[PDB]
Amino acid sequence: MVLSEGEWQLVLHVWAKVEADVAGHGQDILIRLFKSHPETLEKFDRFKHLKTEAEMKASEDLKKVGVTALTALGAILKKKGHHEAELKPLAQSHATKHKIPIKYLEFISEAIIHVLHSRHPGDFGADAQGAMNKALELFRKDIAAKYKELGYQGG
Ligand code: HEM
Repeated sequence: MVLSEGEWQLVLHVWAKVEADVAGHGQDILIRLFKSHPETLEKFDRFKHLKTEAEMKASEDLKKVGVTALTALGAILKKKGHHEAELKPLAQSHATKHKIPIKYLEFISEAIIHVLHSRHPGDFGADAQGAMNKALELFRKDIAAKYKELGYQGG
């Protein structure tokens, strides 16, 4: 739903490339996020002593956090918009425990697009980038609605 079937197919085609190395994609996305938007690192209490890129890549904790997150995103993308049951818990934790504003979900979406293009340019051209942006926009719109239902504006 929402995106066309062709758009979902582009999203899931590049996602299959992510699934060849979920850990490495997760590390690179977090490192890109922290470099581009340094305020985001303050949300990760156990990462503040990781001062260099190589320390971040060596951290098993960071790698596991990234795989957990990308696993949840991949499960959501595979629902092709039919994701209320998957978004509800994610909104509860990110609104009420981790305290993540919707803007930070924009920042990580930028980092996702950047890493996917860096690693898979032949499988992530303009049409696929547009499809993935629409899929992440839908994710962000729906999770922002769930934030409000819980009493959080996410601003
Ligand atoms: C695509 C967007 C995201 C997805 C799919 C995602 C998914 C997840 C999942 C599945 C977890 C583990 C369970 C939980 O506590 O909810 C998690 C934990 C966490 N997320 Fe996210 N997340 C996203 C974006 C973000 C962003 C942008 C930030 C901060 C800037 C963030 C901060 C955290 C933190 C601090 C934790 C706790 C990690 C731990 O202590 O192990 N998340 N995330």
